[PDB]
Amino acid sequence: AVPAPNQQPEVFCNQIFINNEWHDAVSRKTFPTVNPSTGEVICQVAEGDKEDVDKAVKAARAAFQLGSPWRRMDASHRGRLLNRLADLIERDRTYLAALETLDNGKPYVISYLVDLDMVLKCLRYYAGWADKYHGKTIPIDGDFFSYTRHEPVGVCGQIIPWNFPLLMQAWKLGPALATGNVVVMKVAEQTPLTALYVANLIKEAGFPPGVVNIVPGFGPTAGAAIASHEDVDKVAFTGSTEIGRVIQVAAGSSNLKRVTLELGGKSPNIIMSDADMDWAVEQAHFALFFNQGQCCCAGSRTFVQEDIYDEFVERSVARAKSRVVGNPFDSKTEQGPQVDETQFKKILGYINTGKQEGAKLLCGGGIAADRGYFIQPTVFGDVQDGMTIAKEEIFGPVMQILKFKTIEEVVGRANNSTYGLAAAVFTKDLDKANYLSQALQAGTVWVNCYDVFGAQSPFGGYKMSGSGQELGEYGLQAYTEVKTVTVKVPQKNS
Amino acid sequence: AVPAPNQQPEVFCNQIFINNEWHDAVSRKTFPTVNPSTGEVICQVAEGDKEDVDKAVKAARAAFQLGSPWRRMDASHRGRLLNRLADLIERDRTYLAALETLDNGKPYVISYLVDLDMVLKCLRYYAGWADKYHGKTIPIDGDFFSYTRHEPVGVCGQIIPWNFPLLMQAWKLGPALATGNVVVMKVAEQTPLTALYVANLIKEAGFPPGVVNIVPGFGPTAGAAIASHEDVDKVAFTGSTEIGRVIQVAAGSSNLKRVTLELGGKSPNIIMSDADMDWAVEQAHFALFFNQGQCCCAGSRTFVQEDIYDEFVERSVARAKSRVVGNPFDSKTEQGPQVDETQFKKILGYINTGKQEGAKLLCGGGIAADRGYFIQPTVFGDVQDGMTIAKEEIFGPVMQILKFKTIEEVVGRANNSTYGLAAAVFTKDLDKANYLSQALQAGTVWVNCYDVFGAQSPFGGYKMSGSGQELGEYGLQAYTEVKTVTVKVPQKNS
Amino acid sequence: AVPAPNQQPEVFCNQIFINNEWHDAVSRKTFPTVNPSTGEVICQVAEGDKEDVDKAVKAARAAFQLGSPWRRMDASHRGRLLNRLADLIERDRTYLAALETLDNGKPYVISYLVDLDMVLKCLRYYAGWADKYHGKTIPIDGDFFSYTRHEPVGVCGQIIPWNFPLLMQAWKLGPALATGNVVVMKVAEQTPLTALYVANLIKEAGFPPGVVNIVPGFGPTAGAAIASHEDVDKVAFTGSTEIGRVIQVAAGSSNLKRVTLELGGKSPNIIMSDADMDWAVEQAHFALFFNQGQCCCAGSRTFVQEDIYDEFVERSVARAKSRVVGNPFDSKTEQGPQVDETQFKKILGYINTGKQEGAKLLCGGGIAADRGYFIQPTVFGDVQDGMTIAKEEIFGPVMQILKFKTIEEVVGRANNSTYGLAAAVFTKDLDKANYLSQALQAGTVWVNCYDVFGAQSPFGGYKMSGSGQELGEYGLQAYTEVKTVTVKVPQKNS
Amino acid sequence: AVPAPNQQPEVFCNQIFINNEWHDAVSRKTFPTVNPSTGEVICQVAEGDKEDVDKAVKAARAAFQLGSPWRRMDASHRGRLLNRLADLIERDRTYLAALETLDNGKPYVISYLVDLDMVLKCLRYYAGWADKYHGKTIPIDGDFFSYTRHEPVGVCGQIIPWNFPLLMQAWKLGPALATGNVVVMKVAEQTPLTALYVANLIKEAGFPPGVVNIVPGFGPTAGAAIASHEDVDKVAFTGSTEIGRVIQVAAGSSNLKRVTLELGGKSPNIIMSDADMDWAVEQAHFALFFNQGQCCCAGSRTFVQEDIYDEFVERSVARAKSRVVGNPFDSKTEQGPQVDETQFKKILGYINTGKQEGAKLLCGGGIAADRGYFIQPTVFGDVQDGMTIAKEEIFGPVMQILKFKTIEEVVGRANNSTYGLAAAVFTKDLDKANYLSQALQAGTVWVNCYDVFGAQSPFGGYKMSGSGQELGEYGLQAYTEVKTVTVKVPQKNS
Ligand SMILES: NC(=O)c1ccc[n+]([C@@H]2O[C@H](COP(=O)([O-])OP(=O)(O)OC[C@H]3O[C@@H](n4cnc5c(N)ncnc54)[C@H](O)[C@@H]3O)[C@@H](O)[C@H]2O)c1
Ligand SMILES: [Mg+2]
Ligand SMILES: [Mg+2]
Ligand SMILES: [Mg+2]
Ligand SMILES: [Mg+2]
Ligand code: NA
Ligand code: NA
Ligand code: NA
Ligand code: NA
Repeated sequence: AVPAPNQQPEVFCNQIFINNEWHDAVSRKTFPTVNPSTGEVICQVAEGDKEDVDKAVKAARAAFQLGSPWRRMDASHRGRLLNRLADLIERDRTYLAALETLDNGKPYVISYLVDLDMVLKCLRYYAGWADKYHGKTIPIDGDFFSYTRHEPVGVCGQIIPWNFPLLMQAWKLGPALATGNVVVMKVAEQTPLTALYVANLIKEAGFPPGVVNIVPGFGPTAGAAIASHEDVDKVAFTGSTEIGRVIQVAAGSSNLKRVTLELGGKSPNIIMSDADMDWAVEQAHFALFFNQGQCCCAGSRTFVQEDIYDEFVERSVARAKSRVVGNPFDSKTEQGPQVDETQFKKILGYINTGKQEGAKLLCGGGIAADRGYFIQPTVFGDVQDGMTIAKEEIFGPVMQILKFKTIEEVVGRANNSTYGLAAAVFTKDLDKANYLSQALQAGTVWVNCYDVFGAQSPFGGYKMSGSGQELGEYGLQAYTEVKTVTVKVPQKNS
Repeated sequence: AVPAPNQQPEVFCNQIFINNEWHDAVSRKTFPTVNPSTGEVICQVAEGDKEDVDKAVKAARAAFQLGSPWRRMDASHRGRLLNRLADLIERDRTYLAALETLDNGKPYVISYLVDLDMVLKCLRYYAGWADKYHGKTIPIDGDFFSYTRHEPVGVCGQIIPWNFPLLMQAWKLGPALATGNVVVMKVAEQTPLTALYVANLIKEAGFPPGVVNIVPGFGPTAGAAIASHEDVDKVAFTGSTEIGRVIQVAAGSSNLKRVTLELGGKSPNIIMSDADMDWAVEQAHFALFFNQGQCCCAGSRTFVQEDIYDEFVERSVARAKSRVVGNPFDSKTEQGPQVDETQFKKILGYINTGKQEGAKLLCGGGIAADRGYFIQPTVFGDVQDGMTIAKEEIFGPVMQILKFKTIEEVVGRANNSTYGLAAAVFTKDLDKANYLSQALQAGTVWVNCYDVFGAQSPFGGYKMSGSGQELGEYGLQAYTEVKTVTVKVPQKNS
Repeated sequence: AVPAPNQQPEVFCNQIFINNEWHDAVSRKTFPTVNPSTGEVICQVAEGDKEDVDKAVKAARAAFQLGSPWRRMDASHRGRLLNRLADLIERDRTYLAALETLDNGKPYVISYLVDLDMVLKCLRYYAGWADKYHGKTIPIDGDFFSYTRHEPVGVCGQIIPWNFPLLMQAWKLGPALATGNVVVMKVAEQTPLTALYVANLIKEAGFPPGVVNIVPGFGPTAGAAIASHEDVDKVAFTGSTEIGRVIQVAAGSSNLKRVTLELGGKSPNIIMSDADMDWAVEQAHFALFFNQGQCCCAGSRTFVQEDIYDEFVERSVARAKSRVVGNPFDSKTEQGPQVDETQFKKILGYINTGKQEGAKLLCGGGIAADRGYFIQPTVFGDVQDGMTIAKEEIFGPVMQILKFKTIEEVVGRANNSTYGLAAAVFTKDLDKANYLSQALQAGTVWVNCYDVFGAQSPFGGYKMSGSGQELGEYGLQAYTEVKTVTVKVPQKNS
Repeated sequence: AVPAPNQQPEVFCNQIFINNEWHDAVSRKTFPTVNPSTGEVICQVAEGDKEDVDKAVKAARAAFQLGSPWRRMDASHRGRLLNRLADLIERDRTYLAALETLDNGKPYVISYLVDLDMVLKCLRYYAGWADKYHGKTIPIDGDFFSYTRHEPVGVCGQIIPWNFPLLMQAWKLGPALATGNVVVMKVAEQTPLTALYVANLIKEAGFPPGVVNIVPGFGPTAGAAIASHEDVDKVAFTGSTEIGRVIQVAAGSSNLKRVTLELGGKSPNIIMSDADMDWAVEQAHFALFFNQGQCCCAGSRTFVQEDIYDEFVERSVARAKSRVVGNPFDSKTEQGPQVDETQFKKILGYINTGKQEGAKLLCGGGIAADRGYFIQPTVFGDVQDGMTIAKEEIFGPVMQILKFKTIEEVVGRANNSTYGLAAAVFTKDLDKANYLSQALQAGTVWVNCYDVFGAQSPFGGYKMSGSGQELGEYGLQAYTEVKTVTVKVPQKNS
C-alpha cells in the first residue's frame, strides 16, 4: 500500500548547509537541477566551491573540539539522535520519496517501498551501534595495563553519487555519526534536493551545529576542495573508478588523509544448468535492470550454461519486452528515465558499440520516448568476453548474455575482470554453490538471489571496485581511530 | 605411516600428582586398572579420596595466590608452556598411543593417528589463545572510563570420563591453562594411566607446582569431593546424564561454584534420498561404530529415506559384517573391546532389549570373543521411535536404522529427544541442507560428513546433552571471570 | 523537572499474564500487596502456583515453535518492538513512577528520574543488540566450511526480587527478547504491580502472544514451579543467596536447565587518606543509603584510613542525621519506608545485634515513624571484621565504618568475605587506584564513585554473589545457544 | 646473560630471494652495504630494480593461485610454520644479533636482548592468530543466510626502513603470513643483510616457494616498482613522511592498491610536577636516546613543568654526559653510531640549526669519534615550539627540553603538531593521567613509562604519522579482504 504521490513536490531547501543554517554560495552562483522525466529545470541550487567547503570544514572542526557538545555527548545519546532523525524521515516519507523520483527519475513506488525503507533501516541500525563498538583491554607482557580507545577519526569528507541519493547519504551518515565524527558532505549535482531536505531534518532532530554540513556543487570544484583540504581527516568516495584515482592522488598530495573508495563493477551472474528456470530469469532481469540499470553491483554479465541457454534467452527477451518504461509517478511504470543527458548519451553509445562488435541485438536498442531520458530495455545475446559491452560498466538498461560450458570455465571468465564488486550463482547443488562462492573474486556473492542488501551485512568491492566496506559492523572501522594507552602498574597479575 | 607399538608399555606413573610430585593416597589404598582386551590387571593405582582432594585443592589455591609465579607470568608465556607441553607429548607420542590402547582398548593405529594428533592440535590451538582473549573498554554514559578485565575463575575441578582419556584431558587443560586457572583433575578409574604420565610432562614442561593436580580414584569419593568442595570455584564435568545431575546438585548445595556439563546423546544421522550412497553408507558406519561405539556424539539414530532404505540397509549390513574385531595392537583391527565389564554387560542388555521389543536383528548381536570385552558389530533394522534402543544411549557397537518418508517428518522425529548433542544430514541439495541444519535442535550439525572436530570449532550440547561449550574461542568463556572497573574522570570525550 | 505525581494511582492489572491475556489463578486465590508507607493493602493480586506456571510454559513453548511469528521475525524487528515498548513506557512514565513508589516505597522523585530513566535506557540499549550479536565462520582444518549460529536458548524462566521492580524486569526482558527467547517471569510478591502494567504495554507494543508471560505469586510455589519445570530451558534468578542454592538444586534435580544467579553482597567502600573528603563522604552516604539501603551492591563496609577516620566519621554522622525520612511522594523525602514488615524487623534485629556486639552507635538505631516501615538512618563506628553487622547483608539504612592503616591490610580485609559483588576505591593516586582495582575480588570496582551503572557495562558478582553477568554485550551470552554447522566442501582455500 | 658475539660474522646471503632461491639482479649490478661503526664496506648486495620486482610479483601471484599449497594449507598449519620460523631464528639468535649490529650499528647487547627477543615474540604471537581470525554469520532481514569470509588480500608489497631491520621484517611478515597472503618485501639499502638471512630460514622452515620474496635495492627503483605495480594488491610502507606521500600517489596512479603508512613523529613526553623525579629522568633519557635516537616514536619534545624544570634538566644533562658511546660490540656501549653518512650529516645540521635559533646547548653537540658515524649525546634546553628542532624529526641523539606551566597549556602545545605517533605522561595523579591520555592526539599514550611495546598491543599513528595499525589483532585488518555470501533459504528462523 503506497500513498498517492504529489507529482510536483515543493522544494524547501536548495542552499548550502553549514552550522545548521542555510547559506548562498560565497560567489552567489547557482546551478539548475533537472527533472530527467521531462528534461525541465526543477529549481536552482547554490553552487558551492572551495570557499564554501572551507567554511564547512571550519564549522565541522569547531563542532569536533574537545569539550564541545558533540564530543561530550554520551554515545547512547548519539543513538537517540540517529533514531530521532529516522522517525523524522519516516514522518516525511511520502514527500521524500516523491522528491527523490522527481530529481532522480526512479519509480515513485520504488523510492517509497525500497529507497526510503532502506534509509530508515540503515539509520536505525547504526543508531544501535553508537554505544556498542568497544575498544580492548590487552594482556601485554610486563607490569603494565594496556587498553585501546576507539576514537572518532574527525572531520570526514563524504562525496556521493546520484543513483541512490537518499540511501547513499544514509550509508555515509549512519556509521560516521554513530562513531562521533563530524561531516562535510558533497552531494551529486544531478540529485542534490533530497539530501538538502534531510539536512533540515538533521537540525530538527537536534544534532549540534557543525556536526553535519552539506555542500551542493560540482565535482572538480567542491568535491576536489574536500579531497585536497588540509584539515579534512578522511574522505569517503563513491562513484566512477576514474574519479576514485583522482581522489586518492589528491589525498596523497595534500595531508595524507585516510581514503575509502566504492567504485563500479561488471558483476557476473552465473546460471548453472540445474537452476530454477523461472526464478533465475526473473532474478537475472532484476539483477541488471534495477534502478534503470544504474547500480554499481548490476549483474551486467549474465553467464548461462549451454544446455539451458536458448530457453533462458528466449524468456529473458520476453521479460525485457514486457518491462514498462514511462512516467515514474505512474504505478505501472517499472522503469523511469536515466539520470541525465550525459548518461543517456553514454548508454546509447555503448549500445552502438554492442551492435558494431557483433553482439546479437535481441530487443530494444534505442530511445523509448521523445521527451526525457528514456531508453528501451535492451538485451544482447551471444556476448563474448572481449567485447566492449562485456568489459565496461554501462550503467544502463543493457543486458549481456554469455554462454559457457563448465564450472571451471565460468570461474575463470567471471574472474577475468579488473572489477570485483559482486557476483551471483544460481544452482540447486550444494557443492556447486560452495565451490563458486569460494572461487569468485568479489566482495559480495549472492546464491539463488541478487541485490540482497541488509544494514547488517557489509558491502565492499575487490580489485578496482574499491577498498573498505559499508554497512554492518565493518563499516565502523573506517570511521574509527585506535589509540593504545599503556600504563605502568605496581605488579601485573592475571 | 605408524611406528611399531610396544604392546606391553611400561607404566611409570601410578600415584597422585600434587605440586608436581607423586604421592600415595593418605590411606595408602590402591586400585587395579584392567586391560580390556585381556581382562587382566595392568597395575595398581593410588586410590584418591576426599583427603587427597583436599591436599590438591590447597595446592591449587596456593599456586593461584596473587603475586605467585603462575599469576604474575605473562600471558604469552602461558602459551609458551602449553606449546612446550605439546612438544613433549609429541616426543612421547608412540609410547602414549600404546599406553592409551592398553588401558582403554581402542586400536593403536587410531590412538596414534587420531587421539594423539588431536591432543597436539588442541594444546597448540589453545597456546595461541593465551594472550589474545581481550577484555573491553566501554563507552558508558557520564564522565567515566569503564573497562573490563578477563580474569581467571580460579581453582577448577575437572572430572573426565574414559572414552577419550588423553583427548579429554587436553580439552580440559587447554582452555583452563590458556586463561591462567589452576586445576584439580579427577581422571576416570577405568583409564587413569595416560593422564598420569602427561602429568610428568607437565612438570617437565615447566608449569609451576600446583597449577595442575591430578587425583586418580572413584567417582562417589574423589569426584564428589571436588564437586562439593568449599574452595573449588568451578567444576567441569563430562560423563553420564545421571552423574551430571548429582554434580549440579552438589554445586548448589555446597558453595554455588560454577558448573558446565557435557553429557550423552542419541544423535540422528539423516540420509536423504539424493545423498551419495557410497559416501553415506561408509560415514553412517563410522558415525556409529567409531571408538567401539563409545562416543557421546555417536550417530545412533540413522534415519534413511524410504526410497533408498533397502539398499542402504543391505550395504550397511555388509560393512558391519566385514568390520574386523580383535587385538587393538594388530594393524588390521578396526574394533577393539569395550572399556570394561560394566559397559560390556550394559551393551549386551541393550541388545537383548532391542530383540525383545521387535527391532529386526540384521547381524551380530553377541559376544565376539572368549577373552576381554569384545562385542560383535550389531545392526537393528526397522527401528521405531518409541523403542528403548531408539531412545537411550547404548554406547556400544549397536546401530539403529529407521525409515522415514518426508523432510518435515524427519525433522520432528529427529528433534523428539531429550538429547541434543549432534546431528547430521547427507544430501546434495542446497535447500534441504540449509532447511535441516537450521531446524535440527543440536549443538553440532554435520553436512555430508560426521565426527569432524576442529580445535577451532566449538562442541557443546542442547537440552539434556549438557551446557556450555568446549573447543574454539567459546571454550574460554567458562574459564573467565569478568571484572568491570568504572573510573570517574574529569571530562569524558569521544 | 519532575511532574506532579498521582499519590493514589489506579491499578489496572492484577492478574496472571499468559498469551497476551489476563487470567485469574486456576485456584481463584489472590494475595494482598501492601503499601509500605502506610501498611495498608493496595489491592489483591492473583496468586499463581504450579498449574498457572504450567499454562505459561506451554504458551511460551508454543510461541517459540519453529515457523512461529516470533521465530520468523527479522532480528531488526525484535529491536523495533523493544524500542516501541520503551516508547510506551516513557508515555506512561509519570504513572509508572507513582505506581512503583506506591508498591515499593522508594521516593517518587527517584522512581521517576532514576528507575524509569534506567528502564528506558536498558530497553533501548538492548533493542540495538537484536541484529548485531553475530556468529562466526571458522577456519577449521581440512576440506570443510564451518560456522556457528547463535540461536535463542528457548523458554527462559526469570525470577526477580522487589528492590527495583521495574528495572529488574527490564534487565531480564532486554537481553532475553533481543536474542529471540520467550519468557515466563515470576515477579516478587511484595511488588507485582508495575511489572503487570508493563505486560499490558508489551501486548500494546505488538509482541506475539506467549513471548512474555508473567506469573505473580509466592516463591516456594510459583518460583519453585519454574525452577523445577521439565520444559523450561533456562532459569535466571536474582535474590537471596539462600534461595539461589535452592534454584541450582532444583535445576540439577529436574532437567539440568541452564542457571544464572545474582545474589547479595557486603561490598567494601575503601576511602584512602588522600581522597577528596567532601566527595568521599557524600558518595559513601549514597553507596550505603541509596534505595533505603536495599541494593545488592550497597557499600556496607566503609573502610576509612586512620589519618582521616575521625573527620570522615564526624561528617558521615552529620549527613545521616540530616537525611530526610518520610512520605515517598513528598519532594523533600530522601528515604522512604522499607519494603515490608519482614524486612523492617530483620533490619531492627541487625541494629540490636550491632549494639550487643560492641559496635559504636553514632546515630539513629530505631523506628522513624509509628506508621509504615520507616527506619532511622543508622551509623555504627569502630566496626570490626568479626562483627555480625560487618559480615551479613543487612539490606537497610545501616552504615558500618571500619578503620584501617595500610593498603595491603585493607585489600585483605575487603577480600576476606564470602561475597564479591562490588567494591569501591576513593583516592587521587594513580598507582593506589590500579593496585586496588586489580587486587579487589569483586565483579565491579568503582573508582572515585559508586553505584555507577550503564546499560553498556556488565554487572555480575564473584564468589557467592552469583554467576554470569547482566547488562552490556556479556548479558547476551546466557541467552544464546551456540550451534556449529560443519559442511564438507570440494576443496578448502584460504 | 648474553653470549659472546662474533664481531665479524660471515655473510651467507646477499642476493635477491624469489621462489625460495637466490638470484643475482637481472642487470648483474650490486651495491655496497656499510658497517656504520668503521665506515667500511661489509659486502656487495644484488641491486634489485623493476625487472627483479616483476619476477618476484609473478612468483608471489603464482603461489597465491587457488588450489596452490599455500592456499589449501590449513590455517593452523600456517601457524605451525610461523612457530617453526621463530624456532630457527632462536637457534641462530647469537649470529643474527651480531649481524644486525654489524650492518645497523646498534649495541649487540640490545640486538640480542631486545630486537631478537621482540622478533621471536612477534612471530610467535602472530602464529597464534593464524586460525583465530573469524568471519561472521549475520542475522540479515528476510529469508537468507548471510556470512562473511575473511580472505587474504593477496600479493602484498612491503617496504621497510633501517632502524629495526629484523623487527620491522617480523612486524610485516607476522600478520601477512598468519592471514595467508604472499609477500614481495623491499628491505632498506642501508641494512639488507639480516632480512636476507631470515629468508634462508623461511625456506628451511618449509614455507612454499613464492610465499615470501625479498628484493634488496634502492627506493626510487625497487621500492617504486612495487608501489606502482599493476599486480600488487596492497603495499605497506614504513619510513619518511615524504616517501609516504609518493607511495600513496603511486598507488592511486596505478591500480588503486590498498595502502598503509607508518611514518615519523615528534612525540611529546610530558613530565608533571608530581612525577617520580628519578624515574622520569631515566625514562625521558631512554625515550629520546634509545637506538641512537633512531625511533619513529622517540620522545623528542620533553615538556617539563616549571617547578621541577631546573632539577630535571640538571639530572638529564648528567645522564646524557655519562652515556657511553663507542664500539657496539663492547658490552659497556650504550650508544653506537648512526646508520649512515647521510643521517650523520643531517643530524649535525639539525644541531647547528638548534644553536642558531637560540636553543641553549647544554652538553654534546659534536662528533664523538674520528671513525664511523658517532655523535655525542646532545641536550638542548629552553626550547620553544616555533624552533626547527622542536618541529622536525631529527632521528638522532638530540634531546629537546621545553618548559610549561599548566596542564591545559601543555595539552595544546603537545597537540600542535602535524605528527601524532605517540606521547607520554609522567604523573602520580589519577585524574591528570586520565585527562591527558584522553586529550593527547596520538596513536599511543604511555603513562609513567615509554617505548613499551607488546605484540598484543597495536601501534599506529594519528595525523601525518601514518594510517592503519601494526601489532595486535588490529594488525590483521589491513591484510584481510571481506567477502559477504548471502544465500536464499526456504524460511529463516532465529
Ligand atoms: N558424555 C560422555 O562422553 C560420556 C562418557 C562416558 C560415559 N558416558 C555415559 O555414561 C554411562 C555410564 O558410564 P560411567 O559410569 O563411566 O559414567 P560416569 O558419569 O559415572 O563417570 C564419568 C566420570 O565421573 C566420575 N563420577 C562418577 N560418579 C561420580 C560422582 N558421584 N560424583 C562425581 N564424579 C563422579 C567418574 O569417576 C568418571 O571420572 C555410559 O554408559 C554412557 O552412556 C558418557
Ligand atoms: Mg565524472
Ligand atoms: Mg557411573
Ligand atoms: Mg525468602
Ligand atoms: Mg629518503
Ligand atoms: Na536532477
Ligand atoms: Na583400563
Ligand atoms: Na507492596
Ligand atoms: Na649498513
